[PDB]
Amino acid sequence: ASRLYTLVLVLQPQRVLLGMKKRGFGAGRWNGFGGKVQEGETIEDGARRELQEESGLTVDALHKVGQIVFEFVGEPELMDVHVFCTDSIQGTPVESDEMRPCWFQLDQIPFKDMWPDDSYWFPLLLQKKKFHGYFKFQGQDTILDYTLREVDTV
Ligand SMILES: CNc1cc(N2CCN(C3COC3)CC2)nc(N)n1
Repeated sequence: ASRLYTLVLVLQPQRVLLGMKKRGFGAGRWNGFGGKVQEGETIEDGARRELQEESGLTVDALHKVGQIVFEFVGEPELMDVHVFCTDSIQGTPVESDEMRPCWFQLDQIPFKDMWPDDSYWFPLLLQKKKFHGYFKFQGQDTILDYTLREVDTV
């Protein structure tokens, strides 16, 4: 049993957009934009919805780039995160109640202030490789097990 989540990375030739999560799960960490997928919407619809809610941005096309499954010790539901990237965005990002957006140069990604798993799979995203990952967490800071592979179909 798993629950569906989205994650959107706006990746342009020299920069990537991240948001500082201001409240809730993962507050205090930079991340892409996203959240739970709702009943009645497709995964990609939910990714666009969360991007708009969290940054005001809309997008022409979202591309599937990864899937990451998370186990949190003691939590019954696996988190199934579908990761999307886009290069063309519509609008200028603006702060929301959940997210403070900032562009980062591709050699200045703030890994120490991101989810620890990003350090493993974010390079593959920047290298335009598609990937499947699995990370088992104890709490929010400690990776106990993980797998990571490149795939041809996300
Ligand atoms: C547990 N490791 C994670 C999890 C994660 N997501 C889970 C939570 N999710 C939504 C819950 O509100 C945002 C955002 C993506 N993103 C990243 N980069 N790493």
